Amino acid sequence: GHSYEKYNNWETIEAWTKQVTSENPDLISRTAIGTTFLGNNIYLLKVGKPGPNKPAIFMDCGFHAREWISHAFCQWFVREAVLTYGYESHMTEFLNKLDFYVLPVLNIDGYIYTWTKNRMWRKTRSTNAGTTCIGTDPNRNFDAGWCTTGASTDPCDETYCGSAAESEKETKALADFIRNNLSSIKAYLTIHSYSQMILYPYSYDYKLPENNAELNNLAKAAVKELATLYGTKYTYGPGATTIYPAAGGSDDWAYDQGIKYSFTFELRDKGRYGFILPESQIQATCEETMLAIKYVTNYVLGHL
Ligand SMILES: NS(=O)(=O)N[C@@H](Cc1ccccc1)C(=O)O
Ligand SMILES: [Zn+2]
Ligand SMILES: [Zn+2]
Repeated sequence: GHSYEKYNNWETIEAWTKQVTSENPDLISRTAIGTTFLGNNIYLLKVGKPGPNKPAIFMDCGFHAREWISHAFCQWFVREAVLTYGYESHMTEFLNKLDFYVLPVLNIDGYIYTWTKNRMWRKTRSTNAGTTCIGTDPNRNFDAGWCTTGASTDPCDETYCGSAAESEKETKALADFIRNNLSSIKAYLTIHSYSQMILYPYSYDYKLPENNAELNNLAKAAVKELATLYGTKYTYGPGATTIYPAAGGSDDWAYDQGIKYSFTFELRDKGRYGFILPESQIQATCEETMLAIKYVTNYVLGHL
């Protein structure tokens, strides 16, 4: 049984992607953009009312297997889209004028493993040459200063960069989709936890994007909007100096493809529960995060 206020296993999220699409055919379609290491379908939802030459926003969740609140958020976003369409003026305008590509779980194999064997697993579940250690960090596997600072060359490490950029089937699938839809995708949003941040480029080096002032102002305003609901305090800024330097991240890669609005969200909390955020916080976390996502979306729409 699926619930938006609980953490759902992969079988349940998979079934949900089919059911939410069949229940909302005028607003949602579903495709698979590839398969994981273990052969699971990587589902992607296109959320929006059909129309001509619509720009798009791309949002993924579940890069990191243990960050269960991320997976919950992508589901919550779709929940909001279908529930409030027609009733809330902004969400309705967004869905009428833009498409949201929502990838509810990227690292499906890792997610399954957090349910079955090890709640604190992070990486994919692929093999590595010359060792029995498993997995690559998907957020060190993109072609963005690949395998330099904040990424490990050791396959037994939690930030292992992989054998090559896009070595993982999952990251290759996501990068292929973005490259194939680059002319329409205007913003890239990638949802993680924890530590309460809105990050933008760059993480792979201490450098700033050409539109730094714009991104800084946008992130600042999104954080302020998020705080209006429950007073939850987020920090923001370029990744390298706001959290830590880390190469091979998808947000930086997406930005370097020309997607000018590229953000990594780190959701609740600040470490009390960390990755094992209780189910009792799903609602509040998702609702406040919606305000930041809607703020960013509204900005993108008005600055086409
Ligand atoms: N969610 S997290 O704890 O893993 N934090 C992220 C931070 C991060 C964000 C953007 C680019 C590189 C790194 C990570 O991939 O390390
Ligand atoms: Zn993460
Ligand atoms: Zn709501």
